[PDB]
Amino acid sequence: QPLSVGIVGGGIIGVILAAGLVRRGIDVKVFEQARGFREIGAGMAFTANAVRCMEMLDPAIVWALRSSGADHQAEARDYLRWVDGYHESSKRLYQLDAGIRGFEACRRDQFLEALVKVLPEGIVECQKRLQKIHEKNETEKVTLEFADGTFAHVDCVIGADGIRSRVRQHLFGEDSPYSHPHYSHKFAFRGLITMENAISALGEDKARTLNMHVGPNAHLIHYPVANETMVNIAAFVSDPEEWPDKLSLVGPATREEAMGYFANWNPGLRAVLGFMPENIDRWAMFDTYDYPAPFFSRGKICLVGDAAHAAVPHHGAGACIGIEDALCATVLLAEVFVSTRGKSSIVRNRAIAAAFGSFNAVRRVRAQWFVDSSRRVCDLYQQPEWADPQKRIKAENCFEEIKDRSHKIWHFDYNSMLQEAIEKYRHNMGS
Amino acid sequence: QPLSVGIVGGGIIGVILAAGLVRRGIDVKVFEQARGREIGAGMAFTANAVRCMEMLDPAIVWALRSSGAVPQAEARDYLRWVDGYHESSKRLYQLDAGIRGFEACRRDQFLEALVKVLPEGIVECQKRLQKIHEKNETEKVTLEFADGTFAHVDCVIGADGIRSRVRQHLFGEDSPYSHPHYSHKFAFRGLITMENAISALGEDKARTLNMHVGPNAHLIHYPVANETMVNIAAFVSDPEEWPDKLSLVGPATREEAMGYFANWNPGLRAVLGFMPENIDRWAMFDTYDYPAPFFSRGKICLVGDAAHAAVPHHGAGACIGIEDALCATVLLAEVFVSTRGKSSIVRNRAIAAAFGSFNAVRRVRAQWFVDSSRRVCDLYQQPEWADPQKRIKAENCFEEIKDRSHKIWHFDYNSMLQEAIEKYRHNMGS
Ligand SMILES: Cc1cc2nc3c(=O)[nH]c(=O)nc-3n(C[C@H](O)[C@H](O)[C@H](O)COP(=O)(O)OP(=O)(O)OC[C@H]3O[C@@H](n4cnc5c(N)ncnc54)[C@H](O)[C@@H]3O)c2cc1C
Ligand SMILES: Cc1cc2nc3c(=O)[nH]c(=O)nc-3n(C[C@H](O)[C@H](O)[C@H](O)COP(=O)(O)OP(=O)(O)OC[C@H]3O[C@@H](n4cnc5c(N)ncnc54)[C@H](O)[C@@H]3O)c2cc1C
Ligand SMILES: [Cl-]
Ligand SMILES: [Cl-]
Repeated sequence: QPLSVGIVGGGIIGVILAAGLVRRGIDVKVFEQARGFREIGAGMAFTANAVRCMEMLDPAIVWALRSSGADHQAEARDYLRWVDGYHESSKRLYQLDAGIRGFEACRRDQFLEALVKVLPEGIVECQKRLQKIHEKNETEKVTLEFADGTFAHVDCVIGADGIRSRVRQHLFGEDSPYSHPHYSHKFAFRGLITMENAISALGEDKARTLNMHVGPNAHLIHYPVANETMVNIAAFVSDPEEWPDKLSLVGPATREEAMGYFANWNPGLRAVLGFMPENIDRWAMFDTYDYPAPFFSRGKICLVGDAAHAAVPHHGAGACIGIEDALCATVLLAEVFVSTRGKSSIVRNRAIAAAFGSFNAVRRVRAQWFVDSSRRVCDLYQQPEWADPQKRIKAENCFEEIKDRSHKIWHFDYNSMLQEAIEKYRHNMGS
Repeated sequence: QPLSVGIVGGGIIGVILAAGLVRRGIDVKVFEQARGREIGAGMAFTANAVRCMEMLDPAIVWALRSSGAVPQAEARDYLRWVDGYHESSKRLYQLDAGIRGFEACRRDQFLEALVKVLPEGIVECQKRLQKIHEKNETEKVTLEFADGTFAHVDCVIGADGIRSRVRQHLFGEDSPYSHPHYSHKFAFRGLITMENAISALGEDKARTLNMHVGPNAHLIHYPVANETMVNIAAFVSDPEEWPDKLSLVGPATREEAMGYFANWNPGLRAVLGFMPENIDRWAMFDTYDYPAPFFSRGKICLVGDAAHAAVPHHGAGACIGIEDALCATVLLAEVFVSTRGKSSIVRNRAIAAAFGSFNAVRRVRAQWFVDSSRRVCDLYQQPEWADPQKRIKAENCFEEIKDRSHKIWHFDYNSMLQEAIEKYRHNMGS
């Protein structure tokens, strides 16, 4: 008596969830609206904790990760570094050791392609944009209606459909503000410079490592790419205005626009912006902070990843939080699968809803904390006090909070989460 | 290039190990002497070993659960002990292992399902290892088979069971350390119908797992085949040596078994009377008298029964082997990622450093377990079970059985892996 899951969204979280479920004998379909891959060329990095979670989902996921990234001596340790970007002192302010392979980086689209190759053929169906969800009785299948006029029927539905999730809209009502992300009043300029130019502006040490330059109402992060031949720039600035509804969240911008937000900053940082191409990109940062989900699941429908808890990217770990979701959901549905073998339709479908209730109970606090924490650390990166020389010691005390919040992300006890999830599932079943 | 592993032996541990390694991108060959296999018996895994299997590859647990029968609230797994020697048949002790504290399967169906999980081209049958040729750490290890063929691999794992040839290579064919030895106990095995089991024992015992204790022997039974049959294993003491090259399995009669239990209570004597006229006798050998001085040397490592074969009185010997497989897999995956773009000298040094960490972190628990398996049997078979005036002493054994059982079932495999990785890095000069 086999259990079928309809995953809406074939991004990194939906495909990782599919891989975990299928390796456990669960019948999975992934419905993706797009015709192929997106985010061509972008990099991302995963904490060691998230990588262990990937291994538990399916060790082949980690093989795919390590196939999708990058001499003797010793093993390198991964550091985060903060630098004063406003004053000419330009002095190193803080650093955090994450350890050997404390982060593992890849090219996003290459990783996603390698993951699709891990799945059995046919799991992912493209050009399948969810339009409407039709729920009947718990003992009946959930029907998914796509924009192309087709339908699919599954025992349960997972929304892995990202920041503008259609599954979320179904749950809360397409007119509810809770169904939609909102603007964080910050946007980012993104572009590259050559490593040669990066060294001119910053020196070899900074040019070849990851650094965040803090200051008043803005901040800049850079790190090397393409085999240390270029350096990727992200400059985040404050925007007092609204982002107009239906104005695209990505648009073209000029080097000189970015330069103007950093005119009072120190020269090395200004030089970095000066070395970017004339034409760069502007990215609005939206999230689920203002109207956080009242629940991640209801009935036989569950949200995971950015659909549940899209965050602004100031911890660099939003996907890591989604991989935790995918592990939790996978372990739960496999327990539904084994524990209801031989039982009636009524019992199996009650078990699905019981497991999804446990998922919500176990994940929602950490996930929504993380969304709050991503805004908070950005505020600390951007303190107005960084410019006020009468307040550079209160400003510099933020770093103990940054450490504690980072460690809370990086040192997650996922085995306790899974234990708590199984016990809450069993409790919800009257045991 | 990738890292290649030659696994000698395609039993449950060798195939589970292969599954873990290949899912991490390591190049594996499994060399099995037999033509192609296992026996129809059932076996059970602790919840802890099942979690270890999942970490190797979740499909291993899928194979397990699809290779075992289908069971309103969820049953907890209990171990139960009964007095076999007095018509009292009193219930002496019980341990609660929780929901799916054990998961059972048929060995032959599990192994076949596992081979289907592996990619094609991994398992090579009729490959009986005859000799290992080691050279410099930086050269491949050469395996020579009885059919005159050869294989060349970066490192060798002996998963070749209780009469391991890899073990004989390490210690020498004339060393007692190269061979298992007799525990001076053997088992009668057979089946009866559940109807007959109910008649002899009552329905509650007939339908549950029970161990009947008594002087110098003991008997375990449990239901099989979806509660239509009951499997019987009756262990007795043998003061004689087992002739060296006499086979360890052989034919026997129900009357022979009945004689060993003639003084035992009637229900249990009836169980034996209900067996078929012809049954099997299994000699119990292990590595207790001459345990391995090391599980690994250079680029050769032992796992499973090749490292630490035990007599079966904890019902968890393969569980210990699965821990081995997990440890070796995690170590070799760390060799693979940490030496990715380094020289052959470094990669081969790392293999040896990994196998050295394996030995350092696994040998104590595994050799403790072989001794424990004999010890609990001594407790099940105390002479004092015969004497009603010594009952307090005899029943006092169950706290030690509980301690030993929990040490097996509650193993901290995550700390073991952290320790293995730390010892590997230390061995590499960091
Ligand atoms: C600049 C930036 C940098 C980041 N860097 C990191 C990092 O280094 N490490 C990290 O952990 N996280 C990082 N994150 C966060 C991370 O990218 C996200 O958390 C992650 O992409 C969420 O994955 P997802 O599958 O939930 O959603 P998505 O990646 O948004 O995928 C959703 C999928 O659903 C499809 N879809 C949408 N609607 C429908 C529909 N109606 N029907 C069918 N399909 C639909 C979409 O086409 C898409 O493919 C970063 C985020 C940003 C913005
Ligand atoms: C009656 C009994 C009941 C048991 N019940 C349980 C239980 O319930 N739960 C549990 O965890 N454990 C149980 N065990 C222990 C368990 O059976 C063993 O630990 C397990 O089989 C060990 O597996 P292995 O792969 O190391 O060795 P084996 O199963 O012995 O496999 C070794 C393989 O290596 C091959 N081989 C041998 N020599 C060579 C050679 N020169 N070249 C190539 N191939 C070779 C062999 O043909 C064989 O296929 C029980 C044991 C017994 C005797
Ligand atoms: Cl992020
Ligand atoms: Cl055993």
